[PDB]
Parts: sequence; C-alpha cells; structure tokens
Amino acid sequence: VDTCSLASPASVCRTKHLHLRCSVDFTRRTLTGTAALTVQSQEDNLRSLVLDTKDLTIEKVVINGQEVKYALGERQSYKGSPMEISLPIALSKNQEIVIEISFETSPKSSALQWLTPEQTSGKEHPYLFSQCQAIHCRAILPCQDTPSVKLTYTAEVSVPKELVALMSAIRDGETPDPEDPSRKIYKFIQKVPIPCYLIALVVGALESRQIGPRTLVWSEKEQVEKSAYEFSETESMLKIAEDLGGPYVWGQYDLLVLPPSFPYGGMENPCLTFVTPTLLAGDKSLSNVIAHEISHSWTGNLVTNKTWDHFWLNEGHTVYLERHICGRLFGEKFRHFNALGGWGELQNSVKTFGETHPFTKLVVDLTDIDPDVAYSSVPYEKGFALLFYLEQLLGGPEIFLGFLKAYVEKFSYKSITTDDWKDFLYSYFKDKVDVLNQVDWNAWLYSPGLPPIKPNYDMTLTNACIALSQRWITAKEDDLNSFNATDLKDLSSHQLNEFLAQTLQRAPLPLGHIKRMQEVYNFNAINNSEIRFRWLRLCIQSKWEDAIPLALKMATEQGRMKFTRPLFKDLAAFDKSHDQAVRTYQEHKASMHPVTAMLVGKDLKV
Ligand SMILES: NCc1ccc(-c2cccs2)s1
Ligand SMILES: [Yb+3]
Ligand SMILES: [Zn+2]
Repeated sequence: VDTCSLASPASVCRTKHLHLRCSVDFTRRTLTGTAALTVQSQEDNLRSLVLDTKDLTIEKVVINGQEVKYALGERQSYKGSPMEISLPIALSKNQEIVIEISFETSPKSSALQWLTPEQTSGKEHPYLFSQCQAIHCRAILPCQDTPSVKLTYTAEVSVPKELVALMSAIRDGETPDPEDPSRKIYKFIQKVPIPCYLIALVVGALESRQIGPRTLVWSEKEQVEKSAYEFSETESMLKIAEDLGGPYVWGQYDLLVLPPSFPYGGMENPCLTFVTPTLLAGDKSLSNVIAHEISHSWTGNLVTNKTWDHFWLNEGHTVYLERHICGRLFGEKFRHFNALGGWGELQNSVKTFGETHPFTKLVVDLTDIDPDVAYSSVPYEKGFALLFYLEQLLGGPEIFLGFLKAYVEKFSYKSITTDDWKDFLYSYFKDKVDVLNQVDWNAWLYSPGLPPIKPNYDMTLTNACIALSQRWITAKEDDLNSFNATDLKDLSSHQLNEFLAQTLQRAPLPLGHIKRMQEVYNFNAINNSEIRFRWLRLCIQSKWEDAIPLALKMATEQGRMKFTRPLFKDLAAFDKSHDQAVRTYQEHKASMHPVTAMLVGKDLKV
C-alpha cells in the first residue's frame, strides 16, 4: 500500500481513463475545468471512494448527469487533502462508472510554474509548465495519485491563441475555441496506460524542428537551432534502446527544452521528454541525460514502481540502460568511466546524509516523508551499483542484458515491487541461484551506507583524472609553477569534470592552489554546466571571494536543483557569502519553482 497517497488503493477501485477538459487562465494563474475519471470497482457493494487533491477548489461532482455528495478532509501537509465521493448507486466488482469533477487549481500549485514574459526567452509571452513526479499530479486534478494505477488519457486544452499547448500524449489537432475566439483548443490522446505522475503540460510560445524520423525538438525560437544540434544523437540512442529493451511503443519521441528554472535534468514524460536547457553545452557532451530519458520509455514507463518506496526500480535500471547506450556509442571503457563516476556520486550522497541515514537505503520507507525531501542520487547510483555487481556476478553485460529485456517484457504495463523484481531475477537465473544466494540481500536492499561490495571497474579513462587531482592535492607552493595549460590537453570534457569531482572530494584546497588553477586552466571560461558547477563549488568551499558573484549568478540564472541547491548551500556555509546567499534567495523565492523554493528554503534554514 501507498503511504504517499490518500486515495482508495488499487484493490478498492481503479482509474481506467481520464478525460481532461480545461482552460489555462494566465491572468489568474489557474487551470479550470473538468476531470472525467472512468473508474472500475474492484469490490462488491462499492458506495464511496477517495481521491487525492492538493490546493484544488472543487466546484461540483457529477455522476449520471446529477451532482453527488463529496467532502474534502483536512490537509495532511505535503500529501494534500483527501476527497471522498459518495456514489449514487452501489457498484459491483468490475462495474465501471464515469465521475466528472469540476475543479480549479491554486496559483501556488506545487505541480506548476507560471512564468511572466520577462522570465521567458522571447520576453513577449508568459509560459506554463508542469512537473508531476512524484506526487504533484494531485495539485492539478483530483486523482488516485499513486503509480500503482495506470490509466489512458484524452485531453482538450484551451489557451490564448498565440500560444501552443503540448502534453505527454500524441498531438491530436487544434481548433479555435467556440466559447472565446481569442483562444485555441489543442487536443491530445495517450493510448498507452500510464501512472498519473507521467501526465504533463506545457503552454508557451513554442516552435519545433525535426531532428529524426520520430523526433521533433520543441522550445522558444531562440533555443531551437542550438537544441536541434545538442540532441542530434537522439534517433541513434532510440535504436540502441530498442535493441536492448524491445520495441518502442509510444509512437513519437519528442523533446521539449524548458526555460532555465526546470527543477530536473530531465522528466521522461511519454512522447514528450522535458529537459533542462543546462544541457546545451554546444558539443553534445551532456547527452547521457537524453540516453537516460529515452531508457525510461522501458524502465519506469512500461515497468513502473508500485510505490515510491521502490523508486530505485525506476532509476537504477534506467541508469543501467543509459550507461549501456553510451557504452555502445563510445565504447565499454567509457561505460566503466561513467559507472565509476556514479560510484563517486554515491560516496558523496552517503557522506552528505550520514552513513546510517534512512535515505541511504535502496528501498526506503516514505511513511510521513515528503518524496521531494527524500530525493537524491541513492536510488540512481546504489540502484545502478547493485545491477552492475549482479552483471559481473552472473556472467557479463550480454547475459545480464538478456535478463533486462526479459524483465521489461515480463512487467510491461504493470506496477511492481522490489520483491516482484527479485522473484523474477531468481526465476530468470534459475540455473544461477547458488550464485544469487551469495548476494547479501538484506544489506544491498535494506541497509544504509555504501553497498557491502564494490563492483570491478576498468580504470583506463579515470587514471589521468586521479593522477592530476593527486598532483594538486599534494602540491605545495613551490609546485604551483609546474602546473600548466598542457596538463589538460589530452583530457576530454568528461575527464575534466571527473578531475574536478576528484578534487572536490578533498575540498577545501588552499586558496593559493585554486587561484593557480584559474591562472593555468581558465576554468572560469567553461560554460559546460557540470564542469562550471563543480568548479564553482571547489572555489566557494576553498573560500575564494572572487567566486561569490559567479556562484550566486549560476545558482539563480538557472534552477536545476542538482546545481542550485548545492550552490546555495555552499554560499550559506561560506561566512563571506552567507548573508548575500540568504538575501538572494528571499528576493528570488517568489519567482522560483515552488518545489525548488521549498527545498532551498529548507537547505538554508529560512
Ligand atoms: N524522473 C525524473 C524525476 C523528477 C522528480 C522525481 C522524484 C521522484 C521521487 C520524489 S521527486 S524523478
Ligand atoms: Yb617543495
Ligand atoms: Zn530517471
């Protein structure tokens, strides 16, 4: 059962379909309309059901063309308010009914960010985007806000006519709005049953360019050309993901490039992946994020975590396929390079939280925990580490990829637990149960800290990062002269980034050393967001005051929480930048993403 949802569980009733008819009111910052839920009973004599809501205004509820009784319970913090509906007629098991809810969103909907024209690229039009994962769909429309339920959906969205609506669904036509000629209705169908966290919407001055046989890239006109180039490997990645996971079932694979305040690297919304513009490095070097979102079309979107306690299933498998696509594009040594990097990221997470912290568990218990608060690299990297370990245990990538294909096959269109996964692992590897019984299951799955066993990693690409980093850490003042631009001449951007990651793990370094890095390596000039992030962190942690404006600038000019949160934290911990950091947040707080705002607030203790 889903301790993050207040709705009737899948064993009571099931949403089969949503028809959403709504208007986007930019002047009031509200979404207004009707959510018509097709619900199938799972019980005999069913007379009421409960739905999640969060900051919604319910006008009325209609069943069989008549209003029915409903009530909203007390707010339970981040979980929202439960809405109990009284059914006009007892249902028997498997009976279906349509329930039509008239509702309106609040401007503070934790699902939405409303952008004024000045917050956009074009400076002429406002912009709306949604982010439902994990439990924010309830802040757009009443629903069983649990990934244990999969529904199809259709939608009609009315918007000022000069703007474009897109959703996680096949685009199904536009027409002027018969109730308002200043408006267009855009229509959408999603024929593949999805968890409701995969529902997404964007409204803005959007344009598109085709980059492959089944891919259009979407953004404001100012980002289109750059985006078309950054993501040109997309078709290639799909073909590799199709080869590894099986047929791509979703029709198209489009990309939406969001304004800079999108809180994540990516969101695997079906048909329309959302990405940060912080990927636009100009050389495709951050394309692993595309590989990841593509991979989700199997791991996460076909096979879905039953509850957020099993989030690792979504993330760990997706990181595993991601790394396989990049290994195919750039070679097995590179797969190992990124795998070993990921391990480093896991050391960081475990060290940040504390080696005994509950959030360092692979399977977590989210009872009274806000999933946004619990979110970290753990399910990603501990998840991946288990799978890489098992890969090496059970006889290599080729063998384990067979299990991955069979696993997707076996659980398509379903929602599963860690036990469902493990049961199927044992079934599939029935001739290797003696080997699988060597795995410390309780530790891997249920204990905090780093995993009991570290996988084996090829070192070829990593060595030169470690060596350079060791030169800087162990350098004294009379060694600083020996450093030079030519040190970097054989390192790709991935290696520079790993070099900085290596060095960041022993930060602070002496201030003199950092100043010298700037002198010889001119890291200030790199706009690769991953490199710049780690470099600015190293500067602030080593107490370089020159870096304070640069860090404040990055933290606020984009809002990818991966970058913004640790930047603000670093600035707060540094005494010279503390007050400015707090001030800056307080100034930007109202125009930030509502989730980013909330979490940065918690990080800063404000
Ligand atoms: N898949 C990209 C994501 C965006 C937000 C996510 C969360 C998962 C659990 C709590 S927040 S996962
Ligand atoms: Yb010396
Ligand atoms: Zn993911």
